[PDB]
Amino acid sequence: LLDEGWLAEARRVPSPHYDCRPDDENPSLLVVHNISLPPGEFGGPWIDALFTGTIDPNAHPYFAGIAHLRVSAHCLIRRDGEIVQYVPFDKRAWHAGVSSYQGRERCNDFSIGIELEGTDTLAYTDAQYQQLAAVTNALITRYPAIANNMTGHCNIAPERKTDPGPSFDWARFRALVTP
Repeated sequence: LLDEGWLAEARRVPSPHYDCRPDDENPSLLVVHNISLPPGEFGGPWIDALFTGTIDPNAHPYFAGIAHLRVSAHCLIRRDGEIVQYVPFDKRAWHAGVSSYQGRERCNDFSIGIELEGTDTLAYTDAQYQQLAAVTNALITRYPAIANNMTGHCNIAPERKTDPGPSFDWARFRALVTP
């Protein structure tokens, strides 16, 4: 629960993949993503590896093509609910790419990116909903603007991204937020 940009309860995997939010800006937007490495598979160390710039391109055919990436998110929430944090919330994680929200581009600058392990068409787990909510509630306490600004990657990069997809139950998530 927020200690110097770090979720107190999260497993910390500090990533070299971050820089500054221009103008010391407080984030105001929560972007929900999904991810699975390799695609459709859960449980590997590969998301940690990708988001820290250490992935083995030879470990899977799919990895060769993404080894060139320099990306990250603030948090990943695994299928069992485990929260792993890579980037302090005050800092700029590299998760949104080319994007626009309410006419403002470069969404990394002012957003917090949280990844749900999963896919567009498979239900996310009960733990995942409870934990995303706990994190979101923590964030809103620090950054009340986030209550008003919660979106999918597919919403700020339409026709580039589809996550977190139809499988993400906004109703369920909202019911758990700001209680």
